[PDB]
Amino acid sequence: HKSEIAHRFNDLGEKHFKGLVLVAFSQYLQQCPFEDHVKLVNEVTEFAKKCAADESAENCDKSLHTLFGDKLCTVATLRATYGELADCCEKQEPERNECFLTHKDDHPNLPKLKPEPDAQCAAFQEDPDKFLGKYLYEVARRHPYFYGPELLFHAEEYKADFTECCPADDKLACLIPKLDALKERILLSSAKERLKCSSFQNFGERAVKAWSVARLSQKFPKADFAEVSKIVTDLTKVHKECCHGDLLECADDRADLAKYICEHQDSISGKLKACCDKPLLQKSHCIAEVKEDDLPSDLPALAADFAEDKEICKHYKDAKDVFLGTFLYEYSRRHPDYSVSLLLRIAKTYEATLEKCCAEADPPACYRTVFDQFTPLVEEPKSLVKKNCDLFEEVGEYDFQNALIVRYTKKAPQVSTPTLVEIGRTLGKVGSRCCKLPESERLPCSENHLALALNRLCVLHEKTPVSEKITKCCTDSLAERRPCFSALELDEGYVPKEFKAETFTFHADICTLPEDEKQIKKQSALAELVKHKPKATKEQLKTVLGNFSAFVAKCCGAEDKEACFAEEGPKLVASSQLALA
Ligand SMILES: CCc1cccc2c3c([nH]c12)[C@@](CC)(CC(=O)O)OCC3
Ligand SMILES: CCc1cccc2c3c([nH]c12)[C@@](CC)(CC(=O)O)OCC3
Ligand SMILES: CCc1cccc2c3c([nH]c12)[C@](CC)(CC(=O)O)OCC3
Ligand SMILES: CCc1cccc2c3c([nH]c12)[C@](CC)(CC(=O)O)OCC3
Repeated sequence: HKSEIAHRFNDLGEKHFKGLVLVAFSQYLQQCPFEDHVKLVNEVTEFAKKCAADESAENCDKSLHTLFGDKLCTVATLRATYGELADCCEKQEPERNECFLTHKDDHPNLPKLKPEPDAQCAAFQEDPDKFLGKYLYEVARRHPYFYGPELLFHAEEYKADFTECCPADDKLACLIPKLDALKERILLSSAKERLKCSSFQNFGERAVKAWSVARLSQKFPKADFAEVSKIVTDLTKVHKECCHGDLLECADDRADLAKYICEHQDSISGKLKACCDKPLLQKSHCIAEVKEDDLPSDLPALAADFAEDKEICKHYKDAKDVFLGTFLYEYSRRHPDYSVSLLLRIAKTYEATLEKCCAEADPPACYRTVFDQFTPLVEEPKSLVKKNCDLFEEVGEYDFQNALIVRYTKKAPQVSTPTLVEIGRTLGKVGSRCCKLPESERLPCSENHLALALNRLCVLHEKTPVSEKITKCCTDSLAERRPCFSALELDEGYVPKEFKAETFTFHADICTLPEDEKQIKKQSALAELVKHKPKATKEQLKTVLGNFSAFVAKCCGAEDKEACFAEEGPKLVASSQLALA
């Protein structure tokens, strides 16, 4: 286009344009205040309007990365606050943008955002545009790979909560359960999209395509191969652009894809009808989270073409990607009861069987039993989901999380206590989400969400690497991640952590904390116990943590809380060392 910025301005409209630009700037430089960003946004928008008037004007010819990057480099106190990004500003495009992306920050470690119901309603009423603008800023700078359009969607849910609850009788009780519900949903979108960006970064575009072929085929089993090809291609392009900070390009293609899917919903899925009767952002989001379609009656038998056919080696050798693509498509349609990564593991085994069999003297007799190689791949995760859900049903979320914190601290004791506690808690929430579902949905839910949690762990590991075992699981294979982490056991080389009694010391401040924040503190001690006594059994550790919980309960219920913690605390810390031998 003659002017790219004018094009995107005209298409998306001013409101979305300004939103997406705000988000973009908030993601790249997370430390600058909100009012500085507002000024950058306004300056870029004014330029787009000026360009939209006369597209042949000076500088309107420039690309989006040129104009956006130029703008980023004008920021006050750039070299001081972001030395790393200021190094990029000397470079030209496309080198500069690639430098910007390289030096983004997954753990900015900003202050936690408390929902302050009284004061936020006041700020909402006085200036809603500023208030909702601030929400975009605050979420974007804490989640640097969030997809712009999807954040704009969740901003409308946020606004809708504050219109409903601020005029109402009780401000907190209306708003708090809605805001925590919106948090959960926002965190899930973020986790999914970060996995897609992580898949590009670590494994490449081919990996994103294959994941997407598997998932879309499951969701849209009645869509023909060429239809799924079209959608995955466009979707992969959306992902690539949103992950590489091309937010205006991302919003446009994402909107076109939603439009396309809804134009052709009769040849894609019958579950899209309600999603397609919605406004722009609502529609895109609904499609992305649409339930799987019912299995077609006429799904083909696969043994003939993929196991029994006599010229598979020739067909495979002619074009591997097309042949395996076709296999993955067909096998994924008929298996909505498998996880995405299981399907990719099965495809990898299919490939491996043909690589082996087609080198042997009589290939067809070798590859005749190829589908039977899948049996042990299917039963391994089916057992672990049944085992863990049985455990979760028996003991509940808190004890299940503790079981996993012990499990993972033994695997990787070099990881920081906060990270181990975070990952064990997140992994435990998969039990509460998935084990309650119908049993045919348990496996996919579980493994699909474990992947999100493990990718979080892997991203944290890129920042602060501590363990070669984690690096191998994170970097070797996307499909093998969850099995790789499961296969890890206690490393027999790890030196048990130096005993500091201060680590296991509690005080009366714990008593006034919320129940979640109490658990976290106990769970942190649990991790530290494992670090000091790595060979202690899970039953020993559970028993000792029970003694910690009882101690905290009695002293928080005492007349003189601090005298109780001081007297009873050292006794418990000393005896607990002996109980963990
Ligand atoms: C005002 C409090 C609030 C309300 C609603 C949603 C959220 C989300 C968050 N806080 C919310 C956070 C931070 C911005 C939570 C986090 O990252 O821990 O990440 C987005 C969803
Ligand atoms: C149908 C199978 C298939 C086909 C083409 C490319 C890939 C890649 C993969 N599978 C492919 C994987 C998983 C997504 C393999 C892996 O990491 O184990 O990541 C690399 C590209
Ligand atoms: C166009 C709608 C859409 C269609 C089909 C699959 C997806 C997926 C997504 N959108 C999809 C998302 C969200 C779950 C990314 C996004 O937020 O845009 O991530 C992967 C799967
Ligand atoms: C190479 C990565 C790849 C992996 C798994 C399946 C597919 C499919 C494709 N690529 C795949 C294509 C092949 C035409 C789209 C494309 O890349 O042009 O269509 C859907 C099936």
